Amino acid sequence: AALTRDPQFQKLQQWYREHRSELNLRRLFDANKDRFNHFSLTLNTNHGHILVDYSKNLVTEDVMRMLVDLAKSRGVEAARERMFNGEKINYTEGRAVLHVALRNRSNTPILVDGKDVMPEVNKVLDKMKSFCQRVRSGDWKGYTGKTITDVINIGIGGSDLGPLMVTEALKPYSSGGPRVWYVSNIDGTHIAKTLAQLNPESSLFIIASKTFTTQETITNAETAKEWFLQAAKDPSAVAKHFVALSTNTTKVKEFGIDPQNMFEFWDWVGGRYSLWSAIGLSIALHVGFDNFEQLLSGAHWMDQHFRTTPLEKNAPVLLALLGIWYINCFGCETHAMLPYDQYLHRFAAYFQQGDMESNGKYITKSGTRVDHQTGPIVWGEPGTNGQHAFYQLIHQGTKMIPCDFLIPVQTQHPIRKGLHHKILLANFLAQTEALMRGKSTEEARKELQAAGKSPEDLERLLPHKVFEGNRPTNSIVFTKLTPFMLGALVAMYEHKIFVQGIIWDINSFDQWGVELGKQLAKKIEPELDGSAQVTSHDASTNGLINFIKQQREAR
Amino acid sequence: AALTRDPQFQKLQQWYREHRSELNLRRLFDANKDRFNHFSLTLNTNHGHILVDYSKNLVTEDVMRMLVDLAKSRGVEAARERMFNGEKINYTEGRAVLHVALRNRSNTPILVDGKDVMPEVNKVLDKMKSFCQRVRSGDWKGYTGKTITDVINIGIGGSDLGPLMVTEALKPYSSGGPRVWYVSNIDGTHIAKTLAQLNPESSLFIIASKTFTTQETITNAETAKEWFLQAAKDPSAVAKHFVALSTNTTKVKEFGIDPQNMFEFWDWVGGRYSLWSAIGLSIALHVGFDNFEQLLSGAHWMDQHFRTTPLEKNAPVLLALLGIWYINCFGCETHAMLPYDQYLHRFAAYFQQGDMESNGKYITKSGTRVDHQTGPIVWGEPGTNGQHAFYQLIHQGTKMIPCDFLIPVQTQHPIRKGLHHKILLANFLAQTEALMRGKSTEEARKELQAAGKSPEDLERLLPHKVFEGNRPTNSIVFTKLTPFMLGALVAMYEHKIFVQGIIWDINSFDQWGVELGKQLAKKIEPELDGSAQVTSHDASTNGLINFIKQQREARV
Repeated sequence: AALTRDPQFQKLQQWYREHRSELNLRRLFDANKDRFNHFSLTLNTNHGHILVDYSKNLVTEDVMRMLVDLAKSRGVEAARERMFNGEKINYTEGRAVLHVALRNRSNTPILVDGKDVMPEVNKVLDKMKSFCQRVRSGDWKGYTGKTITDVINIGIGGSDLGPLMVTEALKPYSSGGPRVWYVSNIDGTHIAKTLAQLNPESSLFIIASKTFTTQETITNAETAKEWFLQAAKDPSAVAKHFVALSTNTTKVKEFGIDPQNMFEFWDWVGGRYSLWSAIGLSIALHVGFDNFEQLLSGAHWMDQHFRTTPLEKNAPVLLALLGIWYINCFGCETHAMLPYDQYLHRFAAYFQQGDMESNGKYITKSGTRVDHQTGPIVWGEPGTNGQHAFYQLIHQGTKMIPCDFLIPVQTQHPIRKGLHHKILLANFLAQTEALMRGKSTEEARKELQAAGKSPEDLERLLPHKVFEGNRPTNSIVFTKLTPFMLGALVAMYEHKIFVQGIIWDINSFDQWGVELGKQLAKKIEPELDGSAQVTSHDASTNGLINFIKQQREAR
Repeated sequence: AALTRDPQFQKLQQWYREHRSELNLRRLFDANKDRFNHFSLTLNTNHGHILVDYSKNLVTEDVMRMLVDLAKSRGVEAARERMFNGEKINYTEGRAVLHVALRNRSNTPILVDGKDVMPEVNKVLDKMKSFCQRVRSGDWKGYTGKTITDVINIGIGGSDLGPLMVTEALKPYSSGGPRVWYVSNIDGTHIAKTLAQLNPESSLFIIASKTFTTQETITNAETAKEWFLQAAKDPSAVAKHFVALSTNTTKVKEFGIDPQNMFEFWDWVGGRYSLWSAIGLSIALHVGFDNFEQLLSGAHWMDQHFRTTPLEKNAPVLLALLGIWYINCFGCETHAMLPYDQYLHRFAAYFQQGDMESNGKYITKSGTRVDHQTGPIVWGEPGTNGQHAFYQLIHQGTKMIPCDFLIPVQTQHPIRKGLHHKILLANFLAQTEALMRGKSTEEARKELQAAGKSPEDLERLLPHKVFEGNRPTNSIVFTKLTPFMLGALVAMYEHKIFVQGIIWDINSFDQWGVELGKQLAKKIEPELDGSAQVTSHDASTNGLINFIKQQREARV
């Protein structure tokens, strides 16, 4: 595979083999009072600052130089320029990759097949702006003349997670917007418990699907339409309550949707990179189009940082390189994302798709199987909740787990004269400090002596109180979680994922790994009907089906 | 460490090194038509069946025999008896471990320090039952005479995740109950956005904390009380709107809650095993005490299954042992929990605490450091949501990831004549089938040719379309997700976690690993006040603090 043959990767591996044991964070900070200055970035966006503090990582200046040289050798800059120039870097599908065009606020031309995409991007943005104004102002009325109070996004995967994450994160910016709901699961619970809380006269459904043929989304859409028509009766009323994020005019019109309420996007918009497109309509309806434009502007700011900053000071690049170090040298399977912000409670889940569906790959550009690890398992929960759930294992288990800790300096809810946010910040800071410093046997012994423990009780408890430390983290601190700053943060991680994929020589922008499950599910569906025993699969699948059929009519 | 020195563990390791390359699931199923019958367990709880199908695991009869021999050699059954008998198996804290007493519907005595705990367990349950009836019927009035419409649980960790997971999972059973809200984060967003939606006249706050000193919970509770008194003014109205769940009668009274409003629990109830106790009050208020009693009864059934079933047929033991195989022989860091049930959307998050805080440990009972892996990282989202987020990596990444797939046969919402649930079931079945079978080069090439790909295009795309398969799963299928069945399933995983901890020789029931972060936060808190530079820590902590102080003033 390309990475394993790269001379700069081999140099990194040799250094790791020879020097792993000198990487102790306590000793590194004790020997370099300037370590924070050397291993951190501060970004002024003009709409808030971002501090990316990567100094609590198991790195030295030589490691960082070797990592930057790996990015150079692996062609990160040339690949970045191909993306931004509209070249077909999604090579298995033969497609451009242009989520950066969706937020290209400068309107500099970006050509695909010799034709600028920016007029089409802006035409859809203009359509979104108009529609948002009409819905939010009460100009758009339902079939009985009432204004829209609830917007229901129906979609799966990329059509769901991004809009949900963003409307959750930007909830304070939604005064004057309708409530938003997200239905994604095919499990009938999801639509059924949603519809039970809604009034058909005042509900607007957004059906998010390029093809308008996606099974789960279209089944949910058909269930919603049947519920709506049970109240409204008139098929012509559907066009007041259903819009589409799609390009299938024929199917959208067949569904009962006015084709002037189809909001288009393009094949170079990957679903897991799509919240910046028409797929973000529910964001713009909830927080307003002006705030949606701020979100796009933040992403655009970070796109420029990624383009113009030397690799050695380029935030997405450094985040990516640190991840390569832990994955391909230390062997860490996972990466935890730990935002100390309840509004960001769905941020880790969003990057589960963005990161894992992008880089959970094993075939390289040349068709050759990787002989190294690729993308990690991403997971996490907001702090301080996660601190009371699973940090026991991060501190005192047997796993090395790189963690990104994120927090805004300024809270959206400065209640109690700032007391809650003060405590939140103190925990944010203390947890990374604790992971780095640990607590030695001698330190824990002193504490036990002071508590008045007998010699026997002390020796018995002492090892359990030791924290080995040396557990690395990134801390990402930003002035305030505004629409613009959220866009910059999401884009930062998008480009991190991109850089990692280039280094691994995989395609971050396809997803062939989803096909086999879809094919097998289509074969099983018809076999579940009827009482006949199924014998057409392996013995486990058959046994499971036959148990399902037996238990179907158990009271 | 004990596990590493165990001869049965060594035999398991030796077999793995010699035979690992022969474990291919296609070939195993092709060679043994009875594989599903030999590698599955059916339980009839009398309140639904549970099929634990472990046949899509990289195991043979000999592996399972060696694993059961390991459980015997590590003393699993004797340790189980110590737990059920009230012995102080939480040995670093000198405590009994008796969540099984909280749901002991049989009322057989369980002694701690020579006294049966069941009378006090049942006294608190009776108090819960009477309180729930009064609140739900409207007999309990707020300070202006109105009935309670909203119950707000304030707690974090073990005082939050269980009650939240269960009330989410049992939402169909909450007709006639008040709305429930969970406030847990110290982040002021959490309480602020909740209080903005509530009327003080009709809201009941439940302050849940084992010691009643958790900083987050008491701060949130004080903020709620301040908001409530801004409307009510009169301090005696607090007794109509605030109750406590705790072990610390003194700290609850110091907070100013009426002693008759305290629902007690005990030191031998771990927080992450506490939903079965007074901590479950918000469950009982939302779905009714009768449904809470069914939840307890389900757990009690599974406790008895775990206690009375020979190891080779014992569901939590087998799940535990399959996990040991993947963790200590294959080296898998993680365990994915994938319920195909939207109501179970917080089940994996609950077992992040239950599993990782229990078994994320590194010191053994003798004080020796482990020289082997312990607890895995648990993660997951419900199907089919997770399927469209991260299954790409499970199918075609570079990681081996044991997955538990769970589903009820019968849906709570059989809409469209069962169409949605038919599709959900088909995906549940197809995903584990796909993970097992994969798709070979030869098979993928045939598909590309039939689709009419040119030779150039076929050869370019072909490797990307291959699925290596051999990815193991458990499938756990149960009749319906009722209160009883949820109780049984949660207890099953509690006992899995217990068995693994005994095998690893660690204490599943302490949590000394949370102390250092708490101590360091208490030191940083006063340093954040005022404008002075901080220089007292390592350079990173100092630099982060100083950036916070700089940007605290910034006008965006």
